Amino acid sequence: TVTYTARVANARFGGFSQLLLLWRGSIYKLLWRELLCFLGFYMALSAAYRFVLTEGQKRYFEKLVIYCDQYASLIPVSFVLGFYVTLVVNRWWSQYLCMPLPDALMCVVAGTVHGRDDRGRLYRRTLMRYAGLSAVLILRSVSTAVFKRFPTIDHVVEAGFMTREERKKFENLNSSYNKYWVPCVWFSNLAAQARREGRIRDNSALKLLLEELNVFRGKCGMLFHYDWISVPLVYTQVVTIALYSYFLACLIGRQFLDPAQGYKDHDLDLCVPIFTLLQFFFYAGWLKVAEQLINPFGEDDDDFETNFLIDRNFQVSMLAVDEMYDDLAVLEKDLYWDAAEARAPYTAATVFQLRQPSFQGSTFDITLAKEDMQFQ
Amino acid sequence: TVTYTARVANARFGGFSQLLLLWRGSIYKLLWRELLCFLGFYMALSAAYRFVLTEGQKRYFEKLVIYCDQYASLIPVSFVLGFYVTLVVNRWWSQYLCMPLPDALMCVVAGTVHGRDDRGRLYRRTLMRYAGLSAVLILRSVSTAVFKRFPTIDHVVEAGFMTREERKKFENLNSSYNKYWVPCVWFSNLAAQARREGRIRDNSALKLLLEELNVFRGKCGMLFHYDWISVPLVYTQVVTIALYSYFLACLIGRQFLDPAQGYKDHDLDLCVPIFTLLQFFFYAGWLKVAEQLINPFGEDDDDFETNFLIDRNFQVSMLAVDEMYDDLAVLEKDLYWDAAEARAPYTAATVFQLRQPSFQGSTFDITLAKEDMQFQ
Amino acid sequence: TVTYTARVANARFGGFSQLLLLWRGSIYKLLWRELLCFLGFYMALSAAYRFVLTEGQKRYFEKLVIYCDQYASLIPVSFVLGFYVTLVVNRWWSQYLCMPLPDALMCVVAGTVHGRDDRGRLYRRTLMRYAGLSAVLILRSVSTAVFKRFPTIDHVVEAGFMTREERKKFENLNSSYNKYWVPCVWFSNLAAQARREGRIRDNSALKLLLEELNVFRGKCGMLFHYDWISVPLVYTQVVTIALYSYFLACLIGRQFLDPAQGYKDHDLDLCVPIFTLLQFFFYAGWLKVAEQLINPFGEDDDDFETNFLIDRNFQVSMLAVDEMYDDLAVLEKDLYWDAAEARAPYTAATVFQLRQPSFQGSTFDITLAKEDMQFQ
Amino acid sequence: TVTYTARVANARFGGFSQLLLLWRGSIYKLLWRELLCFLGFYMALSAAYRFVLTEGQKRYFEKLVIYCDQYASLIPVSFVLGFYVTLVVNRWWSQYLCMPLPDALMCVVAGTVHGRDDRGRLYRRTLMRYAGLSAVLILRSVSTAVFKRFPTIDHVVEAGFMTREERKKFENLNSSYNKYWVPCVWFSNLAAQARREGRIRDNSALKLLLEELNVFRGKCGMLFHYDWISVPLVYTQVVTIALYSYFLACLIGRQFLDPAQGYKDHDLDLCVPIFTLLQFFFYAGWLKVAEQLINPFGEDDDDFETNFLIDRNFQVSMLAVDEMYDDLAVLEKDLYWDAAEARAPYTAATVFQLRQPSFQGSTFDITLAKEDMQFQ
Amino acid sequence: TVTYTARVANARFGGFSQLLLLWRGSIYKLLWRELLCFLGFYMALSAAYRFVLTEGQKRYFEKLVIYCDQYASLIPVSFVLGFYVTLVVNRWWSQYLCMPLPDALMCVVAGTVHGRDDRGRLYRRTLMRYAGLSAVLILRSVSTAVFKRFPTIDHVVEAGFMTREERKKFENLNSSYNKYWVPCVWFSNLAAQARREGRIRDNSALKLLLEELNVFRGKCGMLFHYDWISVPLVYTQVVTIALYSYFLACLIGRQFLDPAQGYKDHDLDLCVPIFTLLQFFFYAGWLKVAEQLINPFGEDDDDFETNFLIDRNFQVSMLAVDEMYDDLAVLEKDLYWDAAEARAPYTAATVFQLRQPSFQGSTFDITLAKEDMQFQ
Ligand SMILES: [Ca+2]
Ligand SMILES: [Ca+2]
Ligand SMILES: [Ca+2]
Ligand SMILES: [Ca+2]
Ligand SMILES: [Ca+2]
Ligand SMILES: [Cl-]
Repeated sequence: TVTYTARVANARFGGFSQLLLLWRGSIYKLLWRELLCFLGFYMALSAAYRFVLTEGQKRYFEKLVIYCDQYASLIPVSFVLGFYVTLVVNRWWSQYLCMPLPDALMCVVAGTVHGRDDRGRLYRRTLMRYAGLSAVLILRSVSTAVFKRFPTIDHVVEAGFMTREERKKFENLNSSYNKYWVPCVWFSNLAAQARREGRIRDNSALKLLLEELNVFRGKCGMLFHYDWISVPLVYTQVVTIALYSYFLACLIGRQFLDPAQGYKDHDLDLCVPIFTLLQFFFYAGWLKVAEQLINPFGEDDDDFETNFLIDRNFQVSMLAVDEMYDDLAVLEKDLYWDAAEARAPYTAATVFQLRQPSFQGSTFDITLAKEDMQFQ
Repeated sequence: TVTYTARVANARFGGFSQLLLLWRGSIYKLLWRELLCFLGFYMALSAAYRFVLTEGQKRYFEKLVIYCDQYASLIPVSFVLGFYVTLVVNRWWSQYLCMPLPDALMCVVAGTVHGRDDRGRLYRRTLMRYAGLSAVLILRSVSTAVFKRFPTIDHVVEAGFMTREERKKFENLNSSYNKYWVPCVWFSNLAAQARREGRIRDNSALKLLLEELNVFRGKCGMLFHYDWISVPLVYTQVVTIALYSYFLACLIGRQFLDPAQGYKDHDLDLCVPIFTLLQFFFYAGWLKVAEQLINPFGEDDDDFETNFLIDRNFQVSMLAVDEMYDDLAVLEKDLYWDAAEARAPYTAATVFQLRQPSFQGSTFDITLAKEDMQFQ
Repeated sequence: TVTYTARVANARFGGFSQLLLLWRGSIYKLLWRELLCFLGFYMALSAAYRFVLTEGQKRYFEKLVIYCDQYASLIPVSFVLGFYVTLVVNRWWSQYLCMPLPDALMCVVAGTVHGRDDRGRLYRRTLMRYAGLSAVLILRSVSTAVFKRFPTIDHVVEAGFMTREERKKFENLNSSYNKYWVPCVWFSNLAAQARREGRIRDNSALKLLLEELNVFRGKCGMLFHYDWISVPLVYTQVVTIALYSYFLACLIGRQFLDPAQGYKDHDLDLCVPIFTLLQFFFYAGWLKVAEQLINPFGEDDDDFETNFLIDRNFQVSMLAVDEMYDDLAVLEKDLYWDAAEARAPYTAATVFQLRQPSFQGSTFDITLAKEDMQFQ
Repeated sequence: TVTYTARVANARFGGFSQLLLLWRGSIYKLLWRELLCFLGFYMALSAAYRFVLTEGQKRYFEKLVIYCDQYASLIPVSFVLGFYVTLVVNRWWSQYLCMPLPDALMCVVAGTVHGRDDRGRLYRRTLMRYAGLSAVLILRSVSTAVFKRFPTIDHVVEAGFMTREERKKFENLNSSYNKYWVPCVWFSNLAAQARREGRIRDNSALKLLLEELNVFRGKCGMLFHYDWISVPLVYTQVVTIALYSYFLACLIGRQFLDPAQGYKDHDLDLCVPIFTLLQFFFYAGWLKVAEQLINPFGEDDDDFETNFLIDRNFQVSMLAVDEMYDDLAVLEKDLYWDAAEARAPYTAATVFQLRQPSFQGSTFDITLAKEDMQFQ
Repeated sequence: TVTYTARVANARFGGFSQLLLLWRGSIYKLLWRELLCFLGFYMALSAAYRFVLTEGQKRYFEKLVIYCDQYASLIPVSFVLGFYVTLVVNRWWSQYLCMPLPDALMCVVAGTVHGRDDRGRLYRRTLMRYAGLSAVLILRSVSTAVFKRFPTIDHVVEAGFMTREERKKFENLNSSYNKYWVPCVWFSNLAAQARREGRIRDNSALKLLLEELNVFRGKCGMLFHYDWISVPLVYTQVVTIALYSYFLACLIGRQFLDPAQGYKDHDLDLCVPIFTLLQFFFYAGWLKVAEQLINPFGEDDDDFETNFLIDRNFQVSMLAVDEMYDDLAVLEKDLYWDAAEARAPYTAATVFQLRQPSFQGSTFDITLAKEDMQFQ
């Protein structure tokens, strides 16, 4: 992920122009090789036309250039790219939202699975660890980075997400399908056991735990589905073919022809097709948006930071359910206890935000007449 | 389903160009017959114009070609295709999401329907089997592959999704409408019975079971609705007519005319309409995206793998509610028990992912001045 | 509804071409009158130009044709049609999803409202009948077909959805607004009564019943809202005017002019504006998609089959809550009881679906090196 | 709201053509002044060119007309209008769906807040009245019509939505922000009190009441947010500027030039720019769709009927929770009690809907071969 | 936020034209510098061409202008801008909806956490303060304005959102990740404690509290995700490059050439490229919509008013859970107690809204024939 939110907090004169000076996750980094290849083919054709071809071959080449320039229709490709890239971007965001996070579970577990003794700690930590383990199993199934970090289940065990006895149970299960769901079933069994023992004090709490468990498990499964059900291959091929057909038509039709021949619209030979190169950058980069996001769990600069998320989720969940369990500060009167109203101070840099009227609703400046306000 | 996610993990120089070398689920496999027919008509017209028609007929043919080329407007067809194909693709994904999965139910059942004895096993297995049976009944109603696998209810019985006594009850129900919902009602009755017997220990657990049951049943019904309510036929006909009208205009108007006649824009005769063929591939393949996805439960390469899903769902659900019931590893101290913090190791191939700053929020580099930070 | 899902299970060579041979719900059935009128006006103008007008009038007519052809801009109309028709299609699907179905309620009622005696049957049947009655009242308010079936409340009573005493209570309620909601309030009161009597055994079950009741009632109300809040009239008028303006410009500008006059682009007189007629079919049919779906509760071929749904919902709900109540087959060992794994057989026509690898995740072919897999 | 749903139940030959004869909520009513102004400017320029300007001034005017006609590019404006108007229409529907309705609350209250005595009536009526009062407070904050009906809180009190003692409490609260939420907090306190007194019989019922209360309150708050967070002003200004730039280019470039000058494409002087006027109607009306809907709580013909909804919601809620409380008809055998199946009659006008096959699923006509159906 | 809802309540003749006279949040304020730069470059080139270049240089310049004008294709940029800006606007609204509000929590807390004594007040106030504190921590992480108001945690403590003892606990937690979630875990622990002490009277109430807590926490986390996962940088760069390429092509190709040279379409030299400047305003302002909204938590005029929301949320939550706790007006007969029906009065300005028929449904004017209404 290349976060540039801070850079675009305000719409400034430099604005998005500043972003053109970024390299990581940039269009340049993703497209310079393709741009070099396109320019190489264009210049090879231009050099042949300028130095190799005979006069008759040169006339035929000019004829072909004129014919080919007619098929560089950018409107169709613009359409198909817009629709396809929009689909891919929306799917990219949906996939990010399907990342399984433990926060809801950790809040519930800290609030419902009780006991300061070692057994209560074991319950809370084990529940959260099962959640993290399910997330790890699915992510290593769908994320190249996570797989490289956990290339075998042994690595998961050595990382401490799975115990040796748990690994015995995990392998002993006879299934040919991805077992990422197994720790969720373990979670359910352990929660039921905790309720039976009274560590969970009420049936509503167990219901809440199971509900949040199923939310988390469902997000895991959604990651599996997105990984399995690619964007339809035919659609990706169609868009790629459309773009490459336009680029072929441009590679031929944008050749600079000898101005002496006097062809209509071929009178200036810049020797470098500047605007065609800009158009190539535009359209190829538009498709590169899809190329990068179509699988957000790769190692692209803008692919999701899955390993960082694994680390953060584990650390925070453990903190919340173990160190923070039943560890409140003493209830004390807050600063605004005796104040009927309340408003925190403003700094010098922000007090200007005050004196802006507190919006009450769009209707409170109509200022009707007295005769209008009398009830029938 | 043709999964190529692994191939596009990273945006690479080859990128989507590599995908053009795939056959299964490809544009080529879906369109080569139509391309051959289009080329055959084009070449038949060209051969007539070149070898059969008289001089006067040839002049009239050239006139008609010039007239027809004016109506090859690709912008309208591009519009209609974009909107229609986008509708179809979104509906395709929605249908996939409506596939009924047992995972939520199996977690709840493993956590709430109790007893290691044979009766507890019977309860858990029967509940999950009713879920699977409902899924089978709807899928055989909507999926050609599943129907071919279960062409009659007798096949469902022999597969063990339905018992002989259950089949007697199923047929004895007098209804002219699809009975896919029947096992859901059986599920509800059985859950209520289990609660009455105390196999389900609390009313909240029964409520949770019924809630997840209705989620699953609703997904089944959504499959029925999608199967019944086709994309409006008039819309599909409109898009097909638009595309074929463009292709007619191209079949005539893209004919190569004798360059000797000196017609404007007809000076080069390539004898093969390369860019028109590419445009046909583009647009016809764009519509073929819809043709493949408009019913995702067929046998296309990119249609959903319904039978694999039936097998996986049954096997996993049975595992989770029977073999994994109350079969936890002993609660033991985890690797990070004594660690206030925690972070699993990184492999050599991934340690580079570390040393990337842990994002805290976009605001934490503003670096205000001392006088700005004082409260009013 | 014209269901053609079976026809498009696979993308075939004939593909959507076969659909062009369908009449029910077709573009032809919806547009042949408009096509005849358009052709009649075009041919009347052509006949006047060919046989009535004088030479000077003929020259002025040619001038006007040339001027008018300039304003046949299809891109604006294509835009407006795309956006408007897409809005209408999405709203069409949303309306279908707002159809009130009893399945969730019937599952809950069968599972929660108890007693094999006549009073338990009365409770279950009456609850489901109240649901069906609310659906009938709203549908007769919004569906022309349903209204024709139930033109007065007396018809509802004779159909048995409402009892005579219920009808007395219904009419005695003093309200000038649609009373479709009344049976939902009756449902709530009856459920509360059943809980008081212990026919509903727990408060969680009553809560679940009321939750599903409100889901159903909300769908009824959504039907009322969609019926009341039309697509904004100004938008429909705008799209209609845009389309008719294009068709006016075409009716004039596509007239075939005397080739002898030698006007640019007017050299061939086909006497039938084939491609203009195809364009009219395209664009007018695109709008006809909206014309049919803008109210899906009419009697169009592709309008929803509301009466069939009323019949099916009533019959199935009654079956589920009366005949199927507490009528399970004896719990028996399933076919896969002794099998650690499980997989139902495949038929000859489908065994080929096997031997396709069971997808495990996109990451499981990376095949890293030994030195890469060592933890830091 | 201008409801024309009945008019478009079926796609008819007249179809949307009939809608062009409507005035209320019409494009004509919203645009005739702008059309008159556009025509006035056009005709003033034409009259100057025809009767005031000298020959040299006339030549310069023709030059300027030719130059200006080049910038009447309708594709950009069509794009921006499509995207912007679509945003506004979707937001319009979302706002309508955020209208707070009491139906869910009234069902729950009738089912859960008990007692036929005056105190039970007081509880039920007061709860529903608090809901209605919150709706009134927010609507008078966001709806010009509602504000005109309730220009001061005194009007709310005299309308009986708020009592005098309640008004004392309401004003005594020290807050500078809109207090529409206050009756929701009152609702919560009153529900808790009713539970303490046992008028609400169980904790699940209180939970359900509070859940629906928060749904209702959230809809109120969503109305506040939509009122506060306008469509970004810059976007509205951009679209307006684009449209007016096109109309400027047309006002100049569509002037009819003297045909004697022999300018290309200026040979016919109709003296009335018919198709330009139609284009103005099209595009300006397209923007007028947004102008009307951008605030749906005004007094436009197609703005929401907020006061009618207030009246209906109050009357229906009071009916449901007071007159209909525990007022069921005696449970009696329904018409289909003894019938294993059930189907209500059809009228003469609708019996034709029967004999249409009952859809069972798209797979049930495949008709496989005997050898294909044998299990492996 | 620049609220102009009141201004566009009705579609008026002035309509959106009035909005063009606004400065705050306007296109002018966001774009005048860029417009000045564009005009400066254009005029510098024009002055060079008019006063510096030699005759031969002038001919070459005219050649280059003619060549460059060919690449000012506005359709591609219009496409990319439409799709990209639409994505950004939708994301903008989603982010606003992810703002964490306490209203649901405050209703629940006022209804479920009991006791008029100081301890009950402490419980209620502390719970709501934890919610507000979590919101403050995330907002200061994502909002430049809020960060400037709370540049250090010490400022949060002095504002009274966090207590000194709470701050000790907060810093003592060993985590390298944003701790905005910590007060949510505190909230959960405190709610569990209150239930143990009986301040919360039932387990359903605690479940409801935890559910709403997780809703609020999830909104906080969504703010973090939106802040972290920027709109993909490559996409923003692509759109910026497309726009700047068009503006380059215009800066060259829209130069006014000497009319004496007699170039086609270069005959009038206005010396100011009015319509090109309008097009620049259009397209650059369209992108400025994205530039402003891409981070809505900055200090743009149309960025969200985060500090106002913090103040309002804290003040209202405290009011609701402390001053309004168990402080109802005595239950009294409402104005419509004895009225079977009910309707509040209308004012003179609004009585016209009456006499509009109360909509009952679109079907109630069909007026069938007697023979049509008889049941079969
Ligand atoms: Ca990637
Ligand atoms: Ca298919
Ligand atoms: Ca219809
Ligand atoms: Ca309005
Ligand atoms: Ca901003
Ligand atoms: Cl619950």
